[PDB]
Amino acid sequence: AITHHVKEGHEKADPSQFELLKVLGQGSFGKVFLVKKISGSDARQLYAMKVLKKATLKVRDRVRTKMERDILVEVNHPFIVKLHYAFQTEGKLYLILDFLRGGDLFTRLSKEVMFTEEDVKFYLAELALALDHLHSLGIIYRDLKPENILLDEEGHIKLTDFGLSKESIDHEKKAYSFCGTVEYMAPEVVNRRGHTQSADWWSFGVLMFEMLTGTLPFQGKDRKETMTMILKAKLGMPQFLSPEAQSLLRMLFKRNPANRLGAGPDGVEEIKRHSFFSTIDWNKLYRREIHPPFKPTFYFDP
Ligand SMILES: COc1cc(Nc2nc3cccc(-c4cccc5nc[nH]c45)c3o2)cc(OC)c1OC
Repeated sequence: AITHHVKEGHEKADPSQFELLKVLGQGSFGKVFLVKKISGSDARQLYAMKVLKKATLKVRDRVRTKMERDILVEVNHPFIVKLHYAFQTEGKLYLILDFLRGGDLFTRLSKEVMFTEEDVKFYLAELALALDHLHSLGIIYRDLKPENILLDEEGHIKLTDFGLSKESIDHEKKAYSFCGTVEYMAPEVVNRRGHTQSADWWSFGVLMFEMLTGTLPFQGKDRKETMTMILKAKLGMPQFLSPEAQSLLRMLFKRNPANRLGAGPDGVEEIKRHSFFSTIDWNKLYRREIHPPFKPTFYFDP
């Protein structure tokens, strides 16, 4: 067949259509800004804009920004951020995402020092559904940390950054990269022996421990000592933790990923049926019908 030498025409989304309001923080590969849509049907809408600068030379951050875009286009879940636009200019990549009005879980944790078990059970329950959804698509999230868990106006969670995630992990395939925050890494990530979706359940345990106690379970004087402490996995259990919390933590902190809670044939059901989550109605939770624990004039002359 002979090629028809013609070009398709489209009205392209451009960064000039988003008014820059303020910097929200730093994602895995660039800054995140609060922006307001100028034109079109969604004029006046607030969004979070993630920008990757000098994308042409930054090959590794560019390949992963594309994977992040691909992941966000594929996913449709209540607890995973929605992507509204993705576009590029010379040397820059842009992702336009939901603006989460409640800020991140790290800010809340830092202010409270530690959460009550009721609050932890809520956050972890929504997170378990989000992680399982990703796992069902062959994705390893890998970057669990409270900075990556955002809260909406109602107090429900959203996972928002997929730059360090891994796609196409199914059957006998393993990932071998060493990316993410060290303290949350599974031992198989630290020793470079290969990791699968079961690495996320170790990270889920670290996050659970940190939210319940205000401290990290495996941590040394520097990142290299933290790495060896993860490999020894000698856990000091704080005595204010309930028997249900202690059971879940011991079941997640299995160094052998094959023996870890959630790695068995029933997958996420092993976690959902744990006594720690016995009061959770998972159907109501998915429907966003469970009330979150936190939801983000003087003149008088009657
Ligand atoms: C990170 O801090 C905030 C984020 C947000 N909202 C927000 N919606 C987002 C959607 C996607 C990504 C981010 C984001 C923003 C900054 C750092 C991030 N790390 C992971 N995700 C990050 C969003 O941040 C709102 C905040 O206050 C109202 C806020 O406190 C300054």
